[PDB]
Amino acid sequence: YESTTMPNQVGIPFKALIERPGYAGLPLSLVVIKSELVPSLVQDYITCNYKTVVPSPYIKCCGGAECSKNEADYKCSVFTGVYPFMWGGAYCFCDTENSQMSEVYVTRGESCEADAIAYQVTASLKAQVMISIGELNQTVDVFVNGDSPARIQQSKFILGPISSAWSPFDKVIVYRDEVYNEDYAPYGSGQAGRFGDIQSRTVNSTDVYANTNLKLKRPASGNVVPYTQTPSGFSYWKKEKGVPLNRNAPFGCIIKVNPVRAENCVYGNIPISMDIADAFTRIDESPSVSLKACEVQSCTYSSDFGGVASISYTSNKVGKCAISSNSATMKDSVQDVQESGALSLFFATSSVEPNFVVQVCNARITCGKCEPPKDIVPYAAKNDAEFPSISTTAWQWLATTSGPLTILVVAIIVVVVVSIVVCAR
Amino acid sequence: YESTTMPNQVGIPFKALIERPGYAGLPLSLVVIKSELVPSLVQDYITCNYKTVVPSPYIKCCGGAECSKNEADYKCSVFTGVYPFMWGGAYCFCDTENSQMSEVYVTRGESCEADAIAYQVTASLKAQVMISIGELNQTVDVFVNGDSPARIQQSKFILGPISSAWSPFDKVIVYRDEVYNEDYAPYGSGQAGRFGDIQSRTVNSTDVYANTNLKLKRPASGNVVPYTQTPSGFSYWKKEKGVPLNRNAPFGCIIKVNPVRAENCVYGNIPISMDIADAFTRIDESPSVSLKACEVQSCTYSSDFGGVASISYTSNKVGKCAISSNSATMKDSVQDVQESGALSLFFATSSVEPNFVVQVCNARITCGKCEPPKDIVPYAAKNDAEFPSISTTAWQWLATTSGPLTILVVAIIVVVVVSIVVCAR
Repeated sequence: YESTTMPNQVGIPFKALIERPGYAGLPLSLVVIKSELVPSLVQDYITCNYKTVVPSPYIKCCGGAECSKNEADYKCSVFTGVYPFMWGGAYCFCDTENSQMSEVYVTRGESCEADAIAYQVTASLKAQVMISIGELNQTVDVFVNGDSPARIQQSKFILGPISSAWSPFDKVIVYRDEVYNEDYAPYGSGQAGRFGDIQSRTVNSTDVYANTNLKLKRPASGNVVPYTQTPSGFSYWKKEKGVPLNRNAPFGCIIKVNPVRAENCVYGNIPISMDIADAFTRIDESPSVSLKACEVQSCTYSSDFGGVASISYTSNKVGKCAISSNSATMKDSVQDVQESGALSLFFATSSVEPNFVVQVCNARITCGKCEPPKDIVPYAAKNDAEFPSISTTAWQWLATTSGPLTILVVAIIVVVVVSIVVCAR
Repeated sequence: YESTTMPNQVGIPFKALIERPGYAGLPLSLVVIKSELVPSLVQDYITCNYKTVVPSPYIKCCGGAECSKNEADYKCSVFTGVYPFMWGGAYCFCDTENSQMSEVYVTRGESCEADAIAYQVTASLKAQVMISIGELNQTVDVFVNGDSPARIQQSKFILGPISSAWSPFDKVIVYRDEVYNEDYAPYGSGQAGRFGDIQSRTVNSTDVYANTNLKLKRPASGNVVPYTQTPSGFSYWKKEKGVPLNRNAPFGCIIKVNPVRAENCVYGNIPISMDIADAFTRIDESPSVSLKACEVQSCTYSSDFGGVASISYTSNKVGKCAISSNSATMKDSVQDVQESGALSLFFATSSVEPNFVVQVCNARITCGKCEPPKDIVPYAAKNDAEFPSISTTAWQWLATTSGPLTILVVAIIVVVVVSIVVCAR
């Protein structure tokens, strides 16, 4: 009826036949190009550079009062008795009792584009599985959250859920220069010593709670105002950034800035179930097969590339099987099996599972034969290897263990016979 | 300097005046008007009921054919046997091969009032504390998550981070009829049930992911569409409705649908900090006061009734004190304290706690001394008493302890003296 389990390993082709036993000529081959973690996020806050503007002095003649102008953030000091010799910038009768209301306020800049936006993510899961029925070749982007029915030629497929070990998208900070992996503490901006120095709740909000330092002083000379002014808090963090969000998470996950998602993430197993029409008329042709052989060539060390085996056989009929299965990996899944069919074929599981039981229909054999030698005489035997595998020499060396055990049976007997005499009376 | 943990109880007057060493006036009285859970949600989908569309069946003479437009949600049935002879609407050359192509599809109309939005929430808790510096009476919306400094009326406040935070919200579907607590798994449509089967994310496009059922079957008569439809899981459930999240909520929380907040949620403790700096004259140059005593009027069983108590003391000098304590039931906190004797005042004892700690300036005591007997014992009092308190009944029970102690001292004697005889030799 249904139901196989492929692991989530990308670019390796898996073959499923299932509806009921027997062979089909068109079977389902499916490959995963990539898993894709895509955000579903809450914007915690936005922070950005701000334009703090310090107006030059406004004077109020012969005794002022404090600021009762307001804005998004304001600081205000009232100096009294100012302009003691003046410069003719008094603009008053008074000079002995004038007041200067000095003022400063914050305004929010135009650098609030994404420089920087704090997100709490939990990711939603998206696949790019490539489906090949052997007559329509398409890949389709589709969500894997629970049950997901998809129909191609009115044969049912259900893409099941992927078991994610972890996702790279957490508390992260995004500048527009580059996604960056960096945690924050909530409501941590508007303060010094912690990330940010300005908090704005949404991008449209024209008012901000900002923290900046300014030192205003009174004039005391024939020139006109002393003040020292330090750069903005946000401007200090602009330089710092974070550390890149492009190499975080172990087990794949390449996070690329512009799609805002993480490609080629290998995690867990994907159950898949399908009801697919492969009857047709059964048999769908099953050639009986003879003279089954395994040639292994092209043996050169490495394992980050695929297997290269050649399988020789001879057949007594032409027909189509769906081979191979999962006990090995074929290039072709819709495959014409003919008389005298020697086939060099490509594999891709021969390093997760170096053993492979290659079938051509019903008939089958076991390979490989190429594995690192070390004895130093060549020795290669699968599926268990003694480290120098199963060989004469290994057996011979192992024979040590046997020695105490054999003598042990004799030892008991000699002890016993003497005891029988004592007991007898 | 600062810093207490108050419980969040609506309407309780909490008195903090912990400030630097030296007498520090102008106390903080703070009442909590409401806590306001301000949501921090991600929208999972938008769902509303739908407008089903038939574009009129298009009929084909001399052999039929199937549909060859398709839509996200579509149905196609080819009726056969339709019009067995030209019946008066056959519209056809052939009557042995008269077939009708029928098609139907659902679109979205957005046909709803505000029913319904599906959100994953965890809400953040924000307070609406009402704060009185004994100089002004004012309220402000301020976060109690994270450190949040603010200076209001020339006195510093920090509403600190939360001791613990909670919302009864989860996966919720907020109808305009009443918020209802419902579980669901998004992107899981496939079937005619499931809450929120219609999922729509583009509000600029008619696409919806849904699963629906439509029954269209070949009629044999010249009367032609059977048209019976068991609808979507959202629509099917819309008559049935969910159950309120508004009928139940541990620890306050009155949950309002349209603004999306939960008011007066007494969950957790709110840590508070103030540095008050307003002076006045510090020290406050207080009247010193002696003989503090408590009269307690009106005492029976547990009630929510207000306190009528009087304190007798003697005072010397006139000045302004900051009262009280850390826990008290007086409504005063700005009080001009003058020469006095018995001074009757109103309290909220048995409406904050049965214990009440009264201060007048530097001197304080803890009162009262009521607790009615219920065994029934003759005298019942608090607050370190055994609970029946020291009574005859208490004295007959204490006498337990007496029994072993007499016999043990007399037992030691008998044993130890007999041993001394034997030992002498």
